[PDB]
Amino acid sequence: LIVLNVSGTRFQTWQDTLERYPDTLLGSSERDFFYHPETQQYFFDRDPDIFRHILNFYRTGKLHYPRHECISAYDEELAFFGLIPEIIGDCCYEEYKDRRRENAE
Amino acid sequence: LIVLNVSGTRFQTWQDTLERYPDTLLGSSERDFFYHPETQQYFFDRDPDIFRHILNFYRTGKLHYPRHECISAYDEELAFFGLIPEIIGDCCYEEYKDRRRENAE
Amino acid sequence: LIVLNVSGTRFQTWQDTLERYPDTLLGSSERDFFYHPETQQYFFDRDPDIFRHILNFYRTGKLHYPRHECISAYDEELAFFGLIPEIIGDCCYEEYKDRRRENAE
Amino acid sequence: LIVLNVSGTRFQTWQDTLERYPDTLLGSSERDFFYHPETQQYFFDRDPDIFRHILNFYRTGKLHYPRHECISAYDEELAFFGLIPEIIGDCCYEEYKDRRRENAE
Ligand SMILES: [Zn+2]
Ligand SMILES: [Zn+2]
Ligand SMILES: [Zn+2]
Ligand SMILES: [Zn+2]
Repeated sequence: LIVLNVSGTRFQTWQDTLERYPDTLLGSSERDFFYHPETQQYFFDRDPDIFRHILNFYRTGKLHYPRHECISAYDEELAFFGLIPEIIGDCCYEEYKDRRRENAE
Repeated sequence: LIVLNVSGTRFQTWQDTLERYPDTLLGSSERDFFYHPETQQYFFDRDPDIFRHILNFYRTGKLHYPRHECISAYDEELAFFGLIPEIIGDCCYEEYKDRRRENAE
Repeated sequence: LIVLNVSGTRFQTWQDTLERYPDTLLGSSERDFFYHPETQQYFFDRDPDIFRHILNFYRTGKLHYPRHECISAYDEELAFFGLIPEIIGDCCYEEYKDRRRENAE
Repeated sequence: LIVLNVSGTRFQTWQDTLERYPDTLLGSSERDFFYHPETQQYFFDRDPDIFRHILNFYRTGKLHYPRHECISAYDEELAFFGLIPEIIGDCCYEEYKDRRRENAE
């Protein structure tokens, strides 16, 4: 089990799970830069709520978008972790698309 | 106390509570497959936020649906844990029904 | 510091804080029934998300209502912990009032 | 790593991060008053959900506003931690502005 500590919030996943998408922060060597030997875990000073959506992506290969979250904050987390371009699931695509436009008016 | 670790988020309930609904993942032997002897807890690489609704069901025998959550992601968690068919409480039935239709258009 | 473990989610407050409102579950002797000597903490198999609003009440003497939460589930937690009648802050009163009516139609 | 325990919820950040904005509770000596030597961490009996937005501010110098949260409860947390005046990001400014007005009608 890999421990991904995001601003105090403990997340845990498998190395194999993350390796599913090389070519992202967590699935590549970029992750090494955030490791803390002393604690045997990776630390990220990022938003712990939005991170749930980042991690979930590794299992489904799909992204869900939380309506209640700010679209800018959401996109920033995707950009940071390398989920680019964003592959939003059909279930969430329209709302994400609509919010992006509204935010850009 | 049974520890249900969902992607790093610790949940705890009673064995008796889960046994209330046999014929679901958590209330049956299916759960054994997710146990980790080394840590004395069960691990699930599933969504930790939506899991609250799964667990709550065992106490009430009823399900609540979070409006802010994606209906597809919600249903996927129900399908995974065996809460099938979903028994949504009257308080949440209509919104769940409406969202399911909208998502299927 | 008093540890209030709600379905795996750790909450911590002061005994003095809870004693502010006698005549509620947490501020009275009713709480003793949920104590676990072995762990030096109280356990509640209740909703860990809604509990934030219960605890917050002790500091302000006022209650906030989360729009995204199901009003029935919300009221059930208030009923369980003895926050009766509910003293919803003016900031949240109307929405709570509106949702209660809608849920009762 | 600095541990900021908010009502039982563990948050962690860097001293350098907090020092970015002197002239706030967390970035100044005001923080000392909340330290607990016995546990080597700071304790705050405040809302653990809204705190995510407080902490995030230190990294971006910008604030996001959660639509689902009560605007009064939100502003109270900003006032308490000294994020005054609030510097809401453009992405969230309008909604925050609108909600403030609605709450003041
Ligand atoms: Zn979705
Ligand atoms: Zn409901
Ligand atoms: Zn309020
Ligand atoms: Zn924003």
